[PDB]
Amino acid sequence: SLLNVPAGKDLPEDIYVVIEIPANADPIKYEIDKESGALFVDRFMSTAMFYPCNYGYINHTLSLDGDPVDVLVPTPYPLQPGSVTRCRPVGVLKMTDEAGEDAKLVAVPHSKLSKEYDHIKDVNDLPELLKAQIAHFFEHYKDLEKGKWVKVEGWENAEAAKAEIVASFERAKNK
Amino acid sequence: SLLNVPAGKDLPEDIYVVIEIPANADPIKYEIDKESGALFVDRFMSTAMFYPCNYGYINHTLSLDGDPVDVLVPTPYPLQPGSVTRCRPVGVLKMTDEAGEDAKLVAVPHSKLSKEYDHIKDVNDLPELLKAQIAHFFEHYKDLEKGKWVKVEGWENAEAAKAEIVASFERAKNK
Amino acid sequence: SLLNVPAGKDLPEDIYVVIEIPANADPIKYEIDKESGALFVDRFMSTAMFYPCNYGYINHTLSLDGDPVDVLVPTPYPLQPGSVTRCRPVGVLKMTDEAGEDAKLVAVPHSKLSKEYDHIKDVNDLPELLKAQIAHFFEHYKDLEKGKWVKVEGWENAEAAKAEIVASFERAKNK
Amino acid sequence: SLLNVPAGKDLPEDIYVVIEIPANADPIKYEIDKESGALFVDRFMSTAMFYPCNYGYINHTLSLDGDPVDVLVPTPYPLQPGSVTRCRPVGVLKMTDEAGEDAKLVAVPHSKLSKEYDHIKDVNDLPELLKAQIAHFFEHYKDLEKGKWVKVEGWENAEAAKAEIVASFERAKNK
Amino acid sequence: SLLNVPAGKDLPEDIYVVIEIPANADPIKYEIDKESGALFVDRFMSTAMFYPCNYGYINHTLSLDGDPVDVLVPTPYPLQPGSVTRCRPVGVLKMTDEAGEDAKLVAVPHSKLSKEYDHIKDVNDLPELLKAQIAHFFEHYKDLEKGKWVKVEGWENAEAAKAEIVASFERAKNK
Amino acid sequence: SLLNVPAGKDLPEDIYVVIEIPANADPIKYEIDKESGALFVDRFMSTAMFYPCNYGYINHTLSLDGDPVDVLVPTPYPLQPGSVTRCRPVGVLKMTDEAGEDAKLVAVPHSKLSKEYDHIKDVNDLPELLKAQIAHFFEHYKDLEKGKWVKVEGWENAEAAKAEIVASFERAKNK
Ligand SMILES: [Mg+2]
Ligand SMILES: [Mg+2]
Ligand SMILES: [Mg+2]
Ligand SMILES: [Mg+2]
Ligand SMILES: [Mg+2]
Ligand SMILES: [Mg+2]
Ligand SMILES: [Mg+2]
Ligand SMILES: [Mg+2]
Ligand SMILES: [Mg+2]
Ligand SMILES: [Mg+2]
Ligand SMILES: [Mg+2]
Ligand SMILES: [Mg+2]
Ligand SMILES: [Mg+2]
Repeated sequence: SLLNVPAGKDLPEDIYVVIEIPANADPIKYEIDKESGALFVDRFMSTAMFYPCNYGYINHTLSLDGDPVDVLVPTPYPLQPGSVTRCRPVGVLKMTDEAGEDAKLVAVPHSKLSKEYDHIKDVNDLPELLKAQIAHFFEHYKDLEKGKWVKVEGWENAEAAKAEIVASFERAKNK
Repeated sequence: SLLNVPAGKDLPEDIYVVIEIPANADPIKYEIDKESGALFVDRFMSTAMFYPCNYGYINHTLSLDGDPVDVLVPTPYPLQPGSVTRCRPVGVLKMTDEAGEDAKLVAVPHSKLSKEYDHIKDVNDLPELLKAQIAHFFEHYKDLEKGKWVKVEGWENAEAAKAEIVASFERAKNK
Repeated sequence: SLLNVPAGKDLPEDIYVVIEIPANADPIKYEIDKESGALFVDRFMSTAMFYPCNYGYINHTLSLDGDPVDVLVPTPYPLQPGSVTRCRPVGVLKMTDEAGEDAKLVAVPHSKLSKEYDHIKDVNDLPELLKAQIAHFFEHYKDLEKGKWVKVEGWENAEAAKAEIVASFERAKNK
Repeated sequence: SLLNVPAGKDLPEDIYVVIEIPANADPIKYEIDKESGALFVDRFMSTAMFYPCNYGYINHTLSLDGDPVDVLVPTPYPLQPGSVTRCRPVGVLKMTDEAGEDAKLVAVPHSKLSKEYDHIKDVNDLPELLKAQIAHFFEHYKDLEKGKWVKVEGWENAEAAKAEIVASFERAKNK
Repeated sequence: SLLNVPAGKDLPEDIYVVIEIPANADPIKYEIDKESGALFVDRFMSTAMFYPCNYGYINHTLSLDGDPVDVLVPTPYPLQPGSVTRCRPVGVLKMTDEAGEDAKLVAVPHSKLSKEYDHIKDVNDLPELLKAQIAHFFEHYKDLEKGKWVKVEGWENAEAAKAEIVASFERAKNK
Repeated sequence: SLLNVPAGKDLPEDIYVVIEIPANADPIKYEIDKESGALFVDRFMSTAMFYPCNYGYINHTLSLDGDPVDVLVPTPYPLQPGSVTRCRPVGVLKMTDEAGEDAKLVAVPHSKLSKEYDHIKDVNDLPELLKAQIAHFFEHYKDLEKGKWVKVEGWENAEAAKAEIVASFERAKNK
């Protein structure tokens, strides 16, 4: 099932990301249930906004906010919910919210899946417009939700992203 | 697995519905197989009709017609086949066909998912139009099938829908 | 799980196909992982081409290329990745590629799902345009992938398709 | 503009149909305004039904119901509203409603646009299932509309369809 | 042409809105060009936001900001760019930006198109959620543009929306 | 009408492209009719291929094949048939077919519509995958159409594209 997908073939450089929410989709926040491994609806978003990239997580990790590391994955076409994509991390958006530090990594499709992203090696290589749209989405998508708040802190590089992956894999194995 | 989802967190007021067919989708009737948990195509509908709401069932229940309780769930955007939604029952369409009594519950998204449906408490709070569209769909969607027949008896209120969930949950323990 | 779907209710005339790629979809090649049962992204296709029918495999078979038998299934509307369809084989497109025989079966929805395909009994009953489109898709969709190539050899009849199903079932059963 | 499209290159065998409503679309009835030539919304349908084929009309015709001849056009993929498709008539569904005799012709794409339909020469050549779904749609799509009623009378052949085209072209030119 | 559509059949209670951007669509801002009547791309939006309702204007009007009156129209399914819908005004969101006063009217489909919106007579009958989503969209959709700024002032009632339509219709006569 | 859209605000650097076929759409080839200005269906393509970018033409130009200059325009989301986009030429794919030279320009959205394409100044700035996909599409999409064929000759730079625009404008102006 989805509960037994590996964190990656070779962490933290070569990872698997379990997709929860397709890029450019309707505003429904899905999450994979840790118990059943099924796709649950978490929320129908109240702002008229959509996740800008496919969104999911790395299995067998535990971040500082209490859940698996969250990852955004840009692709040429949107992926299915519940699919597993091989990726390489290039960057991270740091932000805090009610859950604690809730970082969003960015990882692009591995060169075996496509050579389209081979030229993206670090956070400075992502399009400026994509980075701005991602930050603006996390700054505002919860603006109409009652008990919730976000502060976006800013972008860090691929080395920062990989260290969060190592740390969160270490934390799950112990914890 | 989808076979391991709970009936609900606090039945019968707070339930989980496993979605089989999205609202406003192509006329493919899917059903979750009890053996595998996999989504099986049951039928390509011959009428040019679509389910007016998302359609699914409550896991770990056994209605009078031999299957899990069937539920319609209105949402602001259509859900994925195989996803699980937390809901509150608000009424039931009673109908008979060749499985016997084949009532269709209506449940709305739980207030944790959306504020949109908080003001819907009972069957008289559903829009008249949506009730008429649901009854008309179930009256006509198997018109070009066989020896199927449907007789719609009418709407009952939330207290009756809750009785059907408890009876069918307690029923399935036993069998 | 998808892993425990049967090959068929009555091989070789009545089989189950596990769908990986919907008809007329974006050009993403999904595969079901044999260990986890999850949907993995295999490749983002570089050609501007789409599978002309839903594409999947018969579980618990082992074909001459080392993988379950591959099957195309025409339907009136596209199926979800991960779904299972009951089908009847009508024909096979023999082709070789870069490690070996890699035939593609064609199978139509079973008469219990729809009467639409009842008149298609054999490969001569498939529309000619459809067969030309399938063979053109397989001839060209890996054209931009450097180490890959495809030789299409031609269409054979349902008797040939059914022989392959039984032989491939026995190969998996006995290994 | 759309107001100056010809009825056809060679009536009644070779016609143009102006598409108003795409096949397999949401339940919105559009109509081309005779004054402005713009696409107007005529109705949001209240049943959960969808037109089974692309729907439109032949320009410069005037049927017995007071409007241009209505035509259904099956295609491999849905057409855009406001597009013009070259067709050959193969059949007609006769029905009466509040407007009078309101026949719905069926015409398939001309062989210059595709050879897919070249084998459809008359009403008996259309799939049985398509004809049944078309009749059932016109029998029921107005069931929830207040001041409206339909009686479906039945199918007639291509010669009947072409005579309605000749008659309605004659009636417009005079009237 | 779309340039020849009337402002309305009985202004200001009964109007026509020409639709430019569908509800819940990709973030392409279209506008009808006054010269040609053609649909022109005005902008690819940089935010990951979508218009929460269909968006368009009333033809043959001239508001204080130099353009036709702008109108949001909620519908049960999204409309086509360039289509024309008969509506009734129910309120107005007052806001200023760099065109000056750039109010956005809300109008619902006329009762001849749908019974769904009959019970909405004035601005307090719109769902609170939908009003909040509209205000939040207009507050944030140009966040990543330039020297644009928006200040939302608040909702006024149907009597004020009707005054703005008459003033702008009578205005455009003159100029 | 579409017929009176200008070639450009400042040829050849700043042009308007009238879109006929959206990116990533079903395989229907639309063309704008030069007499009526309507969208006509030209062909249902028999290959399982899609245009890899939006496709259209510059109005009031006359290229060496007797038709307005053809243009592909990459956008972040697909455009509506019949829409007009302001663009800047970056390159041209020279090709011959069965009556003559039939070059295809590539032009990107103008910086007033989006900053995304500002860094694409010339043909060497287009992603290599994209150029390979375009050339592969034009090499193969008429493969099943008996009297048609295509020889791709290669990519030339923006200076070559702009020469063709001006020459083709002068040809239409002077004929
Ligand atoms: Mg969207
Ligand atoms: Mg997460
Ligand atoms: Mg987190
Ligand atoms: Mg059921
Ligand atoms: Mg039941
Ligand atoms: Mg496609
Ligand atoms: Mg194989
Ligand atoms: Mg539909
Ligand atoms: Mg008509
Ligand atoms: Mg009529
Ligand atoms: Mg405006
Ligand atoms: Mg304005
Ligand atoms: Mg040309």
